[PDB]
Formats: sequence, C-alpha cells, structure tokens
Amino acid sequence: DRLLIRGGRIINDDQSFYADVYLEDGLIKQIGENLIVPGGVKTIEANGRMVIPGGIDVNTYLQKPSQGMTSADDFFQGTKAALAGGTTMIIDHVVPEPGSSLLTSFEKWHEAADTKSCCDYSLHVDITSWYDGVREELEVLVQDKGVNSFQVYMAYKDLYQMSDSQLYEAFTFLKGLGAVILVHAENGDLIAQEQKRILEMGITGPEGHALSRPEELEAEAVFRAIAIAGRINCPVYITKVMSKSAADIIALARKKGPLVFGEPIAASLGTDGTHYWSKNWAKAAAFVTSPPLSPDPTTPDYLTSLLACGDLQVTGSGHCPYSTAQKAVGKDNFTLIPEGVNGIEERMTVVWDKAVATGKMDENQFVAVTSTNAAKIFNLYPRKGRIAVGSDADVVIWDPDKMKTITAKSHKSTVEYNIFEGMECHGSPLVVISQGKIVFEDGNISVSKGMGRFIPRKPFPEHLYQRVRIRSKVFG
Amino acid sequence: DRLLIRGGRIINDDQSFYADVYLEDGLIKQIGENLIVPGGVKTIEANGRMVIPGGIDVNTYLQKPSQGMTSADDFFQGTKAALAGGTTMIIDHVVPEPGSSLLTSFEKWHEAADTKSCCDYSLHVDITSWYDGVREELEVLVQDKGVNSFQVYMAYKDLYQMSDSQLYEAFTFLKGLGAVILVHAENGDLIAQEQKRILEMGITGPEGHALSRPEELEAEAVFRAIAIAGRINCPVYITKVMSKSAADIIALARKKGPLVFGEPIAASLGTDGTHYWSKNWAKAAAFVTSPPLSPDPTTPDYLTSLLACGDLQVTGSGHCPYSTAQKAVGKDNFTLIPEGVNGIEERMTVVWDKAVATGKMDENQFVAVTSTNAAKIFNLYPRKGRIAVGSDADVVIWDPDKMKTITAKSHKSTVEYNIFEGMECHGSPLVVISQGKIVFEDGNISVSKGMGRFIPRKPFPEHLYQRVRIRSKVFG
Repeated sequence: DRLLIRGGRIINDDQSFYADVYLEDGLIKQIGENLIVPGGVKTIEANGRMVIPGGIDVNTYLQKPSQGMTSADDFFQGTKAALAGGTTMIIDHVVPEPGSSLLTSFEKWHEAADTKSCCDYSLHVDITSWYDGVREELEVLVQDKGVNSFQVYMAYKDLYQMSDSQLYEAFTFLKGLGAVILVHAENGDLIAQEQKRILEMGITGPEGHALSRPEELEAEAVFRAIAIAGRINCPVYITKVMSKSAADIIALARKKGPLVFGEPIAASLGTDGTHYWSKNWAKAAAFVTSPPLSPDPTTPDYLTSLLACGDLQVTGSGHCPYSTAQKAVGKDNFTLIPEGVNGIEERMTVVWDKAVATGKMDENQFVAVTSTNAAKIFNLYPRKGRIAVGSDADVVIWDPDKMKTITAKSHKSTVEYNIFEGMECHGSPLVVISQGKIVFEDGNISVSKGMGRFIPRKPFPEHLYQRVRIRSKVFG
Repeated sequence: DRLLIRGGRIINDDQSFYADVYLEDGLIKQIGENLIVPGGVKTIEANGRMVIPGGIDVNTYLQKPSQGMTSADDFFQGTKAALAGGTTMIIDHVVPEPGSSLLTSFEKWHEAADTKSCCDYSLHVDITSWYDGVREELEVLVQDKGVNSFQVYMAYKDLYQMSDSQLYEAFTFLKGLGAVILVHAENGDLIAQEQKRILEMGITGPEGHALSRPEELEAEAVFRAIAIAGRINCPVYITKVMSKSAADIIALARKKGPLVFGEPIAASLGTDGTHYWSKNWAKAAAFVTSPPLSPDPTTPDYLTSLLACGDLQVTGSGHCPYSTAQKAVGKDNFTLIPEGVNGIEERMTVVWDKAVATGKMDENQFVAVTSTNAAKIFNLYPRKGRIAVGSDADVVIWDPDKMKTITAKSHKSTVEYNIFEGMECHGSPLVVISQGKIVFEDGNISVSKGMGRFIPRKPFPEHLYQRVRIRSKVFG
C-alpha cells in the first residue's frame, strides 16, 4: 500500500536532510523536495521529526535452551516487542539440541520463525561442537541456506566449550567459507574452577554468578580469540561485550592490525551488576546472563564512550529472558539459574539515552550503531540500514524530545521483571514501519503473526574480506 | 559536455558496485547498469577499473610567504600537479602579513586562484595575530565570503605565536561563528630556546631543525590544544600530525570525549626525517618543514595504522616547497631556511601504497581518507567526495596494479628535489576528470588556467556541531 511520509528530517549514517519519503510494496520508491505521488495516498505528517532506518538487532536468542527450559518470548512475542521498540530486523541464534545436527536445527528454527515472526529476520548458527562431518553442513548452510554468520563458544566446559586447537580449525574453515565468525568469550575452565570454590564458601545466591565469572576471565578469552584470528588472518566478532577490560583489549587490538569487532548489548550499556546483590532473589536472578553485568558502576558510561569513538561498532540485546518461575529452578544453586535478560524492545531507546542525549554521539552515529554498521558487517547494507530509493521500507519516525520511563508493567515482554526498571529516557519511537506497513503508531502496536520474511545473506562481506584478501597476498 | 564512463566499478566510502556513470555540465547525471544515453556521446571504457571520487587536499600552501620569499609552485603549477595525482580539489591557506587585514589577504589569494587555478578550490584563513578588529573581519569572512575554517599558531614566537589566553579567546569566538578550528601545534617558547642552544653549539645544518623541534614539543602543544577545546567544548583540528607521540595524544583524547580531528600529510605517511642528516646539504634542506619529519623510522607505518583504525581521519600534503636556491638562504643557519616540502601530486599514490597495498585499509576506507572525511568536516560532503547523482563531476579512474616510481626528474613540481625520490608505489590514476572535463588521460595532462571555481562553505558543519550543540545544552 502506498504511503507518504511528509515534512520529515531524514537521518542516515552519512548525513541528514529534509525530504519526503514515498513507500510502495515494501520498498522506498522516492525521496525528494516535494510531492510527485498519486492523488490517493495515505499520508503521515512527520512535522520535522526524524525519519531513520529501522534498527537491526544483531543478537537475539528467542528460542534459546537453558537448564532444559526455552526462553520466555517466542518468535511472535519477541518480534512484536522488537517492533514496538523501533527494531525492524533481528538476527536470531540457532542453538542445536544435544545430539542434533546443524541442518536439522536450522530447519527447526527456520520453520518456527516463518510461522511466527512479525518482522524480517536472519539467522546465526551456533556451532555447539566440532564433530566429524560438521564441515559439510556448514558448506550447505552458507551456500544453500543463506547463513553467513556462526558462533563458537569458549565457555561452558564439557557442554559447548571448544579447545584452542578446535577454535583454530573452526576459524580456519569458516574463513575459507567467507563467514562472519562470532565468539562467546569467557574462559570456561577457570569459570568451572571458580564455580566450585564459590559454591563451597556457601554462596548460593545470584551474586555467585557475578563472582564466579569476574571480567578478567572475559578479557582473557577475548585476547586469546584475537590472537587466533590474527595468526589465521580472518575477521573475528566479539559478542556481548560487558566489561571495560574486554573492551580495552579490543581497542588495543584494532590499532594493531587484527580485524576485530565488538558487540556491546543494551544491558551493559544501560545498567550494571550491583543488582545481583538485591535482597529480592527474583530481581537479582533476572539479571543473570553470561557474560555477567559488571559490578563496576562506571562500566555503562565507559562502554558507551568506546562505542562513540569507534572501538565498538554495533549494538544488540542478547534478548532471552526467563520468567521468575523458570528462574526459580535454581533458587538454591546459582549455577542452575537459566541465563538471559531482556532488551530487544529497549535497545534503541537505551542507546539513544546513554549515547545521544549525553552528547557522546550525534543522531547520524546513532543510526550507524543501531543498523548501518550491522548491515555492512553482515552483508545487508543498502537493503537495510539506509533511507534510500530501492532499499527496504523499514522506517522509524523518532522523536528526540520525550517520554520514556521503562517499566515491567508496560513492556511487551511476557516476563515479570525488567533490568531497566525505572530508567527514564529522553527520545523514543513515534511510528514504526516494516515492509512498508505501519506496525506501531499512536502508542499502539499492530502486527501480523508470520508476516516476517527470512533474509538470506551471501558470504564474503566486503567490509570484512577486502582487507583479508589483500593481507593473504601480501604477507604470504 | 556529455561523457559516459562504462564498465567501471564505483568505489565510495560506504560501498562498491558495478554501474556506468553519466556526466553532463559538471554534474553526475546518472548511475546505473546501462542504457539512457544519446548517440553522439563521448564514452570511456573503464574495463573493470576503479571509479572513485576525486581527492580533496585539505592542506595546501601554494602562495606561502616564508623568510620573505614565496612558495615555488603557484596556483597554476600546483593545481596542475594535483590533478595529475588524482586530486581534484584543494583548500589553500591564506597567510596574512604583520597584523594586516584578513579580508585584504583573502581578496589577494582569491584573485590569484581564480585567474590561475586548474581545479575547484576553497580557502582557509590563517590568523597570524589576534589584532584588535580581527573579530569583525572574521564575521565577514564566515557569513559573506564563505570561509568556514581558520588556523591559529602555537609556534613561531614573536611572529605568529598566540598565548594561552588568546588561544582560549580565539577558540571561543570561532566556536561562536561555527567555524572549523585548525591549529599549528608546537611549543614556540621551548623551540626558540632550543634553537638558540643548538646554534650556540655550532650545529647550523638541517639536522638542527629536527633537533630543535623534538616530537615531545609537538605532543605537548597538541595536548594543550585539546585541553582548551575541552573546557570550551568546541571541535579542534590538528594540522600536519608528524609524530607517533602526537598521534597517541589525539587517540587517547578521542576515547575521552573531546572532538579532536587529526591531519597527517603525505610526508609523514611516506618518509621520515633521517634525511636531515644527509651529506648533501641541498637534499637535507629539502626536507625542512614544521613540524619536521620524525627521525624515528617506525613513524610512517604507525601513523598509517592510526589512520586506518580511525584515530586520524584525513590526509593533506602541506605542499609548499622552495627551490634549492631559495632554501640556501640559510645554508649557514638552519633557522633561516624557508619551511615547506612537496607532496600535492604524490598524496594519493603515497597513501594508497602505505595504506591499501599493505592491507591496513581497503579501497572504501581509501576514499574516506582522501576525500569523503574531508568533505564531511568542511561542509562539502555530498557535492564532493562521492559518486552519486547530483554530486559534482570530479572523478578518477584508478588502477590498483600499475607501478609509479616517484622521481624529481619527472615530477610536476618546479623544485629540484622530491622527498619521495626513488619510492616505487603500486597504484596510480589512469584518468582524471574535473568538472566533468577530462584533464588527465593516456598519461597526458590537459588543463585550462583559471578554470577552477572558488567553493564557498557554510559554517556549522553538522558532522562537528551536532555533538557540540548537545553538549552545550547538557553540561551547563
């Protein structure tokens, strides 16, 4: 259906300018000084408000398994929540069941999302084990299924953990396929050692989670992953950056040569781990995620600073909350608490408040860290993350001047708690458009279950492999 | 005049793609897979070669006065050499006399460039002293003449040097006018002291120029510049970054918040100061520029790496050589040697060889550091530094695999020496187009004296001031 947005200020990552935008059949058809559309056309008066590209959440775990329980917000509830918060595309993590192949898991996820997602989506495939034959499936996932990104774990001893030798093999094989390599960086062996010790001191509450996974163990894994990537000459992406230490490791590496990217999430940009010490067991348990929120209160402002100067490039949510009932399964042993916090709905609002409202970065840089950088890294650029003729009509009309107190009573998540409870933000979504259709307006959501399309991605993203290709020919 | 570039691979700072480009009347009229062109239109077959935005040399001193003499390459010779090197625009520094009229010097520089320049140009206005009434003239240059950039000096005691009180006053006023504040950062008092001391010892050769201006003095001046800018909350641009020390200061400051931009030049990116110790006085004196080339051999590679990671954003040449006979006006006292080196013609080839051919950055980042970044900072963005419909037709067909050994025996400058003598680079221009007209093709240059237009620029470049505005409203 034809839709005209008039009087708006278009904000892309490279510049801002006034013009109207004309949408038709999921595409941006025209941008220009004034008029040019048929007489019958629904019209939205932006009246000076910002017209920006819909957000791309590079990290979601909507159907994540944890302690035998599935994350609380499914593909429907989850994407509905995303759209209400201004995010029009997600890249969800496929997590294979024990003893299941990668192709079987992809098919399960794909079928699931296709029947419930309210918006467009892509899929990451989590390689939980380097088994004989995995190489063939990966080739099929890249070449035929359209999956260009994969994650390997450095933590979760005896479960998902990959040894240095296996990590070297995986990075090498993945680079050959032109894939984007993601890492969950925490030293699992040392974490296992600390869990035992902490539980021995009689510490059973959530604070035990933070205490068994100190940031020094995250930073160390990040460094080791960067060392491997550097020897292999392949890009490496660090998911869920939660600490000042890990962030500095990445910063230092960037000026050295290694092609390393950093992904902080809403949680680490908007709150901290002091809440693991709440008297209320349920509130504390709701903050349990891995890596954990840093107990150092200076962390959120510091990570935002690094995102502003370019040492960190994209923002995600790591969304995968569990209800109090599900969390309670470990009311006694903190190591039995399902891991995951909310943030898919709050991401763009939280980033705007902590980065733009404070003056650390401007609106153009806001677009880059919420969509454009993500698009260039995962090979979806022009199509997504840019208001331009020919791109997909995933648009948001943002109003920098007002409204937003984050509360569990008004959020879209099905869970009881919210790690950003009480946070008042200045700047939020007014109108959300996906696939050329209005899904959020006048403070209300209007979605269609299953309307979302799966977006396949080609390997060898230029932003990543151009430098890789030169280096392989210059340093042989 | 109509011109079609066919079969090329367009390279912008944000992406690359195959499409033909159609030029008409100084503008890029169409970009696309094919078709839509009149029969009698001159066509160029790119044959898969790179089609990029013409370079922008943010730093030129074509009519610079020094020791009572004028620089060797004037507006005609200088721009001719720039075009031959792939640079289609320069922003030259107007250098006013002893407390004379800024407006009058502007008028003189403008008249010369409009009569001699081969390509479009803009003008910087150097504030050689804060004489009473300078404010009034500055306001006119900005609002009426279209000058949005001004440079202040921290060196040259009793000549151009401004005190901290004056610097503070100038940054504050210039911020008020929304200008881009450039700084020549070296501690003039300490340099004056060391010059005396070095001469007293009997060291009068060019090595004394380097010895009397150690990088510790450039770094301290740079640090102090940023400190003032932080208190005032205004953007600050560091011209001619020549040392690792100075580059590290800027890098640390970027993570802290202050809006600081760094400008390394061809000289510091492609050679070093070991040549000041050359037996050949003439050769050594040819390297005399301030700040001086660093004697540390590791400097060029280091600066290139920080340019690639984003700590330094633009590249200039600082072109303003003097013939040997002119330099020789101080063969018995290095303090009387006219300051200035070559680089305007070599800039893009040198940057390509040190940054892209080594794999530190790819072709898109190359475009950013040679034109686009400069365009955004100086408010010339969409029109310059981008291959898009509506932008000026300043284009270059670049061949990534075609050697070019730089020699004074064949360079376009008029001077006898070349600081890049013997350097063999792998990447040079094949065709250069200015204002939609071919000025370089088949190895031959064809330019029209006085064809270049003066490009006026508006104050308050969004890229710089959006953040400034937020900060002013949040930290009062």
